[PDB]
Amino acid sequence: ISLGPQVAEGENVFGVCHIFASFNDTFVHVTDLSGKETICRVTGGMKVKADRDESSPYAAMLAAQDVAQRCKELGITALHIKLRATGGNRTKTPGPGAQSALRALARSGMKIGRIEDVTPIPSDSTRRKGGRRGRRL
RNA sequence: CCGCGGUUCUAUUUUGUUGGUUUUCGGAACUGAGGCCAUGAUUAAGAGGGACGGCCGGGGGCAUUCGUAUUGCGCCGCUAGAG
Ligand SMILES: [Mg+2]
Repeated sequence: ISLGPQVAEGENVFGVCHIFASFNDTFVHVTDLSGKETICRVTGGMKVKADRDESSPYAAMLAAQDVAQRCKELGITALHIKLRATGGNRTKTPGPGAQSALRALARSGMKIGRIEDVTPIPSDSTRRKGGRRGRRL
C-alpha cells in the first residue's frame, strides 16, 4: 500500500522499460511485466524547448532521471529493458538518446534486468518512403 | 549376267514359159521355270536427332500454406505533447 507493493526487502519488484529511441525524439516508458499498465512516460520534447534537442543526450538523460524518481517514488526497484528503433521499413538502429538514457537509468538508483531488442523487423516490408532515387540532399 | 520354255509381224529368192512359191525360210514382238552373282546396306564424325538411367536447377504454369511489418479499427493504461 501507499503507492507501492508489500514486497519484502530481500525480493525486488520487476518492471519493464521500453526505450523507443528514434531520431528527433526519445521515449522512455515504464510499465508492468505484461506492459498493460503504464507508470510513467517521459520524452525529450517535454524537457527541452528548442525543438532540435528532442533526441539530444542532454534531454534523454533528463527524461530517464524523471522516470527514475517516479519509479522509486512508486516503489519499483528492478527494471527490464526493451530497446527499440523506428523499425518497420525505416531505420533499424537506435537513435543517439538510447545510450545516454540507459546510462542515466543505471546511475540514478535503479536495478537492471534483461536487455532485449523489440525493433519491428519485417520479413519483407512495404514500399519504403523516399522514391527510387533516394533523398537528394 | 547366262542359257532353256513362253508371241506377233516382216527385207529378200532365182521351185526363170506366167500361177502358186515351203519361203518354219533370216530376224523381232509378249513370257515361265532355273543357274550363277563372295549376290546386293562404307563406317558410325570429340556433327547432329531421338531413346534410356540417376540426378540437378530463385526455369515455367496452376493450386495451397506460412511470416513479421505497414495501415486502419475496437477495448484498456498514463500523460501535453507528437510528427
Ligand atoms: Mg550530395
